[PDB]
Amino acid sequence: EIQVLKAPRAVVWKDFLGVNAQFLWFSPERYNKQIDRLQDLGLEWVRLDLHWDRLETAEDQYQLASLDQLVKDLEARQLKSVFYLVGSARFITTAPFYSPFQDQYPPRDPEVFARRMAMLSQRYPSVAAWQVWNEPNLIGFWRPKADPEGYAKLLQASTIALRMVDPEKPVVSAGMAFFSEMPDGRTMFDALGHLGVESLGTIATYHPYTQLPEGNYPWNLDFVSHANQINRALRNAGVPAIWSTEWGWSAYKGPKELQDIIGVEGQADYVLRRLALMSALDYDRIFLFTLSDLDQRASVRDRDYGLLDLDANPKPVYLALQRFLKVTGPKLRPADPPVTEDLPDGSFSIGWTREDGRNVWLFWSARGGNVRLPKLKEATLHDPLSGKVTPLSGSDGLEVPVKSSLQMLVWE
Ligand SMILES: C[C@@H]1O[C@@H](O[C@H]2[C@H](O)[C@@H](CO)NC[C@@H]2O)[C@H](O)[C@H](O[C@@H]2O[C@H](CO)[C@@H](O)[C@H](O[C@@H]3O[C@H](CO)[C@@H](O)[C@H](O)[C@@H]3O[C@H]3O[C@H](CO)[C@@H](O)[C@H](O)[C@@H]3O)[C@@H]2O)[C@H]1O
Ligand SMILES: [Cl-]
Ligand SMILES: [Cl-]
Ligand SMILES: [Cl-]
Repeated sequence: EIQVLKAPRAVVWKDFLGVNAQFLWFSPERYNKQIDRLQDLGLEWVRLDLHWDRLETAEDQYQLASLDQLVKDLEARQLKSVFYLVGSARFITTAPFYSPFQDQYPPRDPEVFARRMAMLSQRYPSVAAWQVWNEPNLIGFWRPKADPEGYAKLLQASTIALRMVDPEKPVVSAGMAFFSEMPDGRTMFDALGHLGVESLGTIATYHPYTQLPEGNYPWNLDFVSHANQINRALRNAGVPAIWSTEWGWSAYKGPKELQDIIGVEGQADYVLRRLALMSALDYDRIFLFTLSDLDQRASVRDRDYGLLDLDANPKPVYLALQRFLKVTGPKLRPADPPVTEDLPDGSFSIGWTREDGRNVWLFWSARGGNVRLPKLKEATLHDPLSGKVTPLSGSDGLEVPVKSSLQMLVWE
């Protein structure tokens, strides 16, 4: 069962591939070093989390100094930022008095939240887009149960308030967990659609984390199918844009909590394979989770999603992504794979052209094996995980080794 992808449009990495970032967890010295490493990749989009109960610690009493300095720094470094605000301040929460998760409940009055997003947008005009809440389909962000009507009211109040500040600035709806599935068996995209939320014209976004790059189980690699189905439905509903605001894997050692243990090399492999899929699907922009490893304030799994370690130095996934983007160059146009014979069962196959006009073939298969390219006499094979570069030549076609990990064939 071979999966061939051809992107719907050209991809310019600087415009398309952003990273999540937790810069408020770090000193400016440290986060500026993270930004150096991001710029070295040729990227500029960042997505940052804001927690209302950290920003407003009592009614009308705020802690803005670190955020003020961060926004100044992001503007000085010429990054493009989307910030999301999530959680309830203590004075406004619907949490019962005894809950240990006071901010994981929605606000008693959505207009109060809306006024804070307007205050942030007015304070920080350099921010490129504002996002309303996070994963409202997940209990840990919206207790005690998912509530499409409640989220729709929150998104409407926020959209109106943000547009009063700046009618041109994008309003991004919350990144939905997974493909927006809810515990009750509905999906938040379907439920919001039945409420007519598309009339608000917010950017739609979801967080399609799966165990493997191409699906959750080896016998059901349905990531492409599932993403295509959700993205077609969002386009049919008239969304202005589709982003994926989080995806990725943790290099953590364990103990296992949801994600299987794959380590730094598994992180590098899986991120590159998933990037090869998502950059050929119908997203306008995607954001890898996440730029940096985090300290003990994060959950054990959440500490190790970084491109960078705690010193802001490259992990294997950063070096692999760097090699991949150097091979592609800055802009890819959709193309077709080379003609193949005996491409292995289960292969993934994506063709592009680079700015120099040469073709790039991204391919892999769990079975490994070999493939014949009968019409080529010359090409170069790059393994972004190891850095190996292999010139291939044949009088009557090429034989190319296929790996479980992504390789890139560059050919004329
Ligand atoms: C960077 C990370 O991003 C988001 O989480 C990602 C997650 O990392 C990935 C991978 O697992 N999955 C998708 C998801 O989007 C969140 O922004 C994370 O922040 C959280 O935001 C919640 C809503 O504001 C907070 O409730 C949450 O707070 C933690 O709660 C756990 C218990 O569930 C505590 O163990 C932990 O200490 C945190 O609680 C402190 O902070 C709360 C928020 O200020 C306070 O209300 C609480 O009293 C504690 O001081 C977390 O902040 C984000 O980290
Ligand atoms: Cl942050
Ligand atoms: Cl915050
Ligand atoms: Cl060919």
